[PDB]
Parts: sequence; C-alpha cells; structure tokens
Amino acid sequence: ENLYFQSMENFNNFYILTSKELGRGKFAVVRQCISKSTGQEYAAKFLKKRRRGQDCRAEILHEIAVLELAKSCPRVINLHEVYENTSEIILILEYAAGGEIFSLCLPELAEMVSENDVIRLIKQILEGVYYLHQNNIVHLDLKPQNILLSSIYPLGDIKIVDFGMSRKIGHACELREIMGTPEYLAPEILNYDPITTATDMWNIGIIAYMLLTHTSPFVGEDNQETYLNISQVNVDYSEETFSSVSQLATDFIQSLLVKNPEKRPTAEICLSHSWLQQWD
Ligand SMILES: Nc1ncnc2c1ncn2[C@@H]1O[C@H](COP(=O)(O)OP(=O)(O)OP(=O)(O)O)[C@@H](O)[C@H]1O
Ligand SMILES: [Mg+2]
Repeated sequence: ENLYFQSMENFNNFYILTSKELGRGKFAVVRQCISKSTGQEYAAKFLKKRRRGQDCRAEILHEIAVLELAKSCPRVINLHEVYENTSEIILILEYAAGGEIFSLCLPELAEMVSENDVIRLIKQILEGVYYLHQNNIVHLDLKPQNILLSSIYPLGDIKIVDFGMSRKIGHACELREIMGTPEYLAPEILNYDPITTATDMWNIGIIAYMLLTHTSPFVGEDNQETYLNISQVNVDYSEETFSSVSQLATDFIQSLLVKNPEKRPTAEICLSHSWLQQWD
C-alpha cells in the first residue's frame, strides 16, 4: 500500500507532540502538537485506516473533503495539513483551546453561562450548520462533544468538529448512524427514515436544552427508556427545570424537538427566531 499524504518523517520534523491528549476514540486519537517554526499550537487527529478489518481510507478522504469544503466558514474547524504513515492518516487541525461545549452543560459551570451567552453560542452553531446545509452536508453527530470553543475565559467562538458521519442529504440510514450515543439520536433515525437536514436541527434543540437546564432531555434509567423518550418526544418542561429559563428560549427548543422532521424549522428560519434577535 502506497501513501498519498506527506510522509511521517516530515511530521516529526515540523511538529512536536505533547503529552496533552485531547481525545481518544476506538480508531482515533487527538493529541496536541506544536509547530517548530512558529510554536503555534495545533490539534493532531490520528485516524486509523483499518477498522474492524475494513479499509476505511476512503472514509477518511471523505472527512478531509468536507473540512476543505467548509474552510471559509469560521464556525467549522480548519484543516491545516494532512500527514500519513503505515496505519494512520494525521489531520492537523486548528486548535480549539476552550474545549467541548459539553462543559457548559454540566451543573458545576451553570453559574458562568447566562442566557445571553447561550444565545450567542446557539446563533454561531446555527451559522455553521446553515453553511453545511447550503452545501448539502448533514453533520449527523451534532452532540456537545463535537462542538468546541476557541476559548473559555472569556467565552470564545464555536468550532464544529468530527465530520466522520457527514453525508449528502437523502443518504440511507446505515448502521454507523443508529449506533451512536442513544440520547442524541433523532426519532427518524430509530425509524430508519432517510437522512435529512432536519436531523441536525433536532440535535440543536438538545444543545440549547442542555445549555439552559444543564440536564439531558432524553436520557433515562437505561437505553430502553432513552429510546422510548426519544420516539415519544418525552421532554421535561416543568416549572422546576424552567423556572429560570425564558419563554422565548422554551419556544425555540420546543419548535426543534418535534417528532416529525418536516415540522422542524430550517437553520435559516431558526436564525430568525425572536429569541436570537437580541440586540447585543
Ligand atoms: N481541533 C481540536 N481542538 C481541541 N480539541 C479537539 C479538536 N478536535 C477534537 N478535539 C477533541 O478530541 C475529541 C475527539 O475528537 P473528534 O470528535 O473529532 O473524533 P472522535 O469522535 O473521537 O472519532 P471519529 O471521528 O472516528 O468518530 C473531541 O471530543 C474534542 O474534545
Ligand atoms: Mg466525536
């Protein structure tokens, strides 16, 4: 097997790896690396080319194409360089120093994020999702772990990552889809309906929900109850959980967490919701 991207020797000569491990999947690892010429921090995502006996190089090439297509979009992480060795393709990505937006969804940071902050972050996410949709790209993995922040103090800007699930609209629901963290799946996935831009809008409702209440809207005692809640769209909107959340935000969330994907507004409409029309 011949290599397509720059040799590993070039990587070791231009970049420095640190002990800082930013993320570890089963066939991917994200390490912090630093340029030797500029000392600028980057994120090096190592992707194994073989997964479960299957040669997945073509799948990696797809994720690179999508990163390239959205380079002009500030809300999508930028791809700086690509390297390759025997078993890995290495993506050098713009470093997001703020980390996952999932941190803001936990009760221990609820006291530093206000409604005004959530409005800005949701507006930025919608901007990036609007771009992807305009290019017939559906992320299909818009969970808080795949949406990062440029900085945390002060709260920075949105950077969407992880395009391994990206597809053209209308693709067929494959096993890879209906096998993610159950609580972030859309009802149409469990039904095996085809892929639609509306699937990403469902996840945007979860993001907004978790940022404002700091709880998951669909997780249950076990996976079975999680699936039941998703298909039944059983979401807690009680006064206890929403005593401090505005009605406009409640309306925004409820318009996106609807079973029928047809009834969900598009990314362009969401940007016109009264809740986001805040004269910052
Ligand atoms: N550019 C980056 N800057 C900072 N942290 C990053 C960056 N890219 C990824 N991470 C972190 O690494 C973690 C894993 O990265 P990523 O989500 O892109 O791949 P993965 O989900 O683990 O694997 P796969 O794409 O094969 O499903 C992310 O949750 C995020 O916290
Ligand atoms: Mg991920």
